[PDB]
Amino acid sequence: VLDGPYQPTTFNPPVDYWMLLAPTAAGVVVEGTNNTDAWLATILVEPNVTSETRSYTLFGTQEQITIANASQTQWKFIDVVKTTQNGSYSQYGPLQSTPKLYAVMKHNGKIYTYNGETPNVTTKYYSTTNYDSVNMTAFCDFYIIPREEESTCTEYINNGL
Ligand SMILES: CO[C@]1(C(=O)O)C[C@H](O)[C@@H](NC(C)=O)[C@H]([C@H](O)[C@H](O)CO)O1
Repeated sequence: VLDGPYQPTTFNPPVDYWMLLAPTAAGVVVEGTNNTDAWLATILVEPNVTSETRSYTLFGTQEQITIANASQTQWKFIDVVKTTQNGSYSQYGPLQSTPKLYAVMKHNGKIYTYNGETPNVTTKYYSTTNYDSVNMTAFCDFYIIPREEESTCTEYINNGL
């Protein structure tokens, strides 16, 4: 089950495996693209942030994104997604988190990520052309968990390692 931790790297994860990410600092957690119609990055925002514009390096280039975190005590993982190379990023499906863990999976034509509020998370997805060949760059330590053991992954997301 808990295969890792692996150090930050760019690689092509197998389909139907959760990549469980364990960031320590606010910032970009993971990014992945098919180079055609999906660029996804996950940003971790600290507790308690009134609307402000921040700079992030996404896919090698500096981007300005206006972020907020309404929670006083919980972190906020936000997916930013653009659907063409020169498109703008929009924000989707936050996870409010105490344990500071996130996960992403390639499955059935889509990229799945966790969502909602710990300790009662759900999942959400994004349709992604050529989903199986999406390369991911992790910016923090990560673990690999098969989809068959999703219930273990969900437990870690909800309650921590
Ligand atoms: C086209 O419908 C879908 C999709 O991709 O299958 C449905 C899906 O529930 C939705 N996911 C979320 C978290 O909103 C997703 C995004 O809106 C879109 O991919 C972002 O560009 O759109």
